[PDB]
Amino acid sequence: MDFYYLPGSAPCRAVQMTAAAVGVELNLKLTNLMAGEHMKPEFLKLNPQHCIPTLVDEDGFVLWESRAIQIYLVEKYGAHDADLAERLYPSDPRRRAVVHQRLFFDVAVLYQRFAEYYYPQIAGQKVPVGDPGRLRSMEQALEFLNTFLEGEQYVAGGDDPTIADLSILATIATYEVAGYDLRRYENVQRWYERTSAIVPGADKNVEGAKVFGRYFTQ
Amino acid sequence: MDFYYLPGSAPCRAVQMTAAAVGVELNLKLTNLMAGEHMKPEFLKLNPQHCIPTLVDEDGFVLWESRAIQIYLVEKYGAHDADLAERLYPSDPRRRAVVHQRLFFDVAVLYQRFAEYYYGDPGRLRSMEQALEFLNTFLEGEQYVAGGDDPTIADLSILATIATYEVAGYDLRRYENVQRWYERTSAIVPGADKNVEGAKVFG
Ligand SMILES: CCCCCCSC[C@H](NC(=O)CC[C@H]([NH3+])C(=O)O)C(=O)NCC(=O)O
Ligand SMILES: CCCCCCSC[C@H](NC(=O)CC[C@H]([NH3+])C(=O)O)C(=O)NCC(=O)O
Repeated sequence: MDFYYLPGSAPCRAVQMTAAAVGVELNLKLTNLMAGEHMKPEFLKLNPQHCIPTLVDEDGFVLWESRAIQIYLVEKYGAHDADLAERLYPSDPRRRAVVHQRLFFDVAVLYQRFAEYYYPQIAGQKVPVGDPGRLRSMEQALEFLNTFLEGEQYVAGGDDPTIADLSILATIATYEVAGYDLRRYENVQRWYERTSAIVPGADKNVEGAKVFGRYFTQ
Repeated sequence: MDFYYLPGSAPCRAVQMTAAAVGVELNLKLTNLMAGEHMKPEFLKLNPQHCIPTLVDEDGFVLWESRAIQIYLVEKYGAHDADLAERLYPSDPRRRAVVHQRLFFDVAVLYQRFAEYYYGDPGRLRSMEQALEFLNTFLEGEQYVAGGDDPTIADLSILATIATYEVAGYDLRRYENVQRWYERTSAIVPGADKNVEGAKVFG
């Protein structure tokens, strides 16, 4: 299964952790966005949205959006080990719904506000300062996460990490390398250390996040 | 089941079409954001993220994010009509993955870039038009946004978003597949008339 990616990319790292959890080996295909490798006609024919991660499965089925890939990996490549799939992606509609809400929270709030705050600083114009409104908004996202984690081990509840933990762990590791002091959010920091110590593929998350630190050397 | 909403709100409209599709009646709880009703302690106790739509089911289960609500409605209520549930939310992992990708596309790209442009910047406009072009491309040779022979919850979500584009004054006929899908899907999806009317009257 071909996996078009960059290690620095949070959503790519979420997929790497999930593939590790379900015992899927990914054929890693570095996709240099700066070089426009995602804009090559062969890539566009696979994925007209020209984005990473992109997964191409054994039949040539092409999928993108990291969290859609996470669910697909569990349902198709994990579900044989029923207990494992249930831990990663509980099927009770209430439990499933909380996992989904946290995944959407990660894409549209937690990672979205990270991008809105930092991307203008580290790319394009490279604005020399962060917008204070964008900072407050981002801090509000961290505050939401901190609240979700109050009296809970994991982001969507459960006795074990779910795919929501894996997605948010990719995101939070990116906050860390950006230089955000997560110790401001005690539950987030506690969860971050614990989940980093136990999840499959945490090595890919840690090393890839360090790579993304290349945007933050100044 | 209690539905905390505003009539003009896209994600609210998406949930309303989905409830209609599964034959669920919603107890409407108008939640005025400009009036700060989402920041009242009663609401914050239900939903610390203080956002609408929020659903409270009979058993006291609280849920937010429209697209999570959509899935919940199908899984819990749609499942009483097996063929219906499979039309709205196909179970095959590949088919479901496309539905999921389209739902995430809607929140993070299509609606996101709409919000960035309308809530006029040349760069923000370009980014928004790129999202419309993506949807236009997805719809080349497909009746529905995630494929399939019938509308899925991804169609319903994107219908709510696209109705907001229309009322904001964007010329959707620039994206032929988008306009074609929008007019046709609006004609056949139960409650989709109310979607456009709600967008037009309150958006
Ligand atoms: C500013 C520093 C660099 C940040 C890199 C961000 S990750 C690369 C980016 N991918 C995404 O943002 C995918 C997000 C998507 N929501 C997911 O989870 O898969 C991309 O392919 N972008 C190219 C494109 O979409 O055209
Ligand atoms: C005239 C209607 C136009 C304005 C409607 C905007 S939708 C209201 C907004 N809700 C959301 O953006 C929820 C988005 C979420 N992605 C979903 O799909 O449910 C909100 O509760 N915002 C308040 C908050 O989050 O604090």
